[PDB]
Amino acid sequence: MYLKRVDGPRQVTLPDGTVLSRADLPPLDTRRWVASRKAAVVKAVIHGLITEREALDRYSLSEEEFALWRSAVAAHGEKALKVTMIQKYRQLHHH
Repeated sequence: MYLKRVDGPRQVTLPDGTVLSRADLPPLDTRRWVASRKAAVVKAVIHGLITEREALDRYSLSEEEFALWRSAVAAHGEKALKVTMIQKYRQLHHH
């Protein structure tokens, strides 16, 4: 493939204990982006379900937008840097 290669598993696992498949991704027509829908998208990229540029592509988003998403979901727990929270900031780039 060239440019468009969305590699990774068909379904990834969440730290929540939930399963995030490539079918679990929120609708493309949706614009009322609630927290959980934003979470689903960002977790997908983080877990390697899809790629960041694929999310921005299909949902019609900007990178600064996705920056908000990952900051509001994955790295919003900056109350205390849990031992596992460092891993967040290791894979999450630019919070």
